[PDB]
Amino acid sequence: GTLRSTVIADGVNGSSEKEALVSFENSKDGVDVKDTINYEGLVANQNYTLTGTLMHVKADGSLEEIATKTTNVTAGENGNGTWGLDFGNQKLQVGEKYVVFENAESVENLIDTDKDYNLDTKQVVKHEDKNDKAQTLVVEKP
Ligand SMILES: [Ca+2]
Ligand SMILES: [Ca+2]
Repeated sequence: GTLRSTVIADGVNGSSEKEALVSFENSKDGVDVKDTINYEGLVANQNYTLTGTLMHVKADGSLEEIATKTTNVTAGENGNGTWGLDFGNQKLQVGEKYVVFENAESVENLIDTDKDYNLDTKQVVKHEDKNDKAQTLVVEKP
């Protein structure tokens, strides 16, 4: 299973090649932060707990949690599709970089890990890549 993500910051999307650039003007009333999560290789019609974390990237490369959103979601027809997380309006600061991390954990056991054809382990998929520009926003200087 995989998760991929796109941050949408004041209506500006991240991409693999370019962080979402949020103008200082846009940031003055806070930054509306949403995230769309493309999942593949999950189990069709099964419930997952989806956790998104908006991380502030500090000068030393360490991360601190700004916002967290947890939803209860269901995998599609064929175990693939898109979920969303709306973090709402966030008070993000000029010159700073923020990145969205995502985790999905099946509510039930979905994996047999000991060849007895009984399910014993949850499926866990994560995307925790602070270098993924598609998940990254930067607040620009005035
Ligand atoms: Ca704004
Ligand atoms: Ca088993």
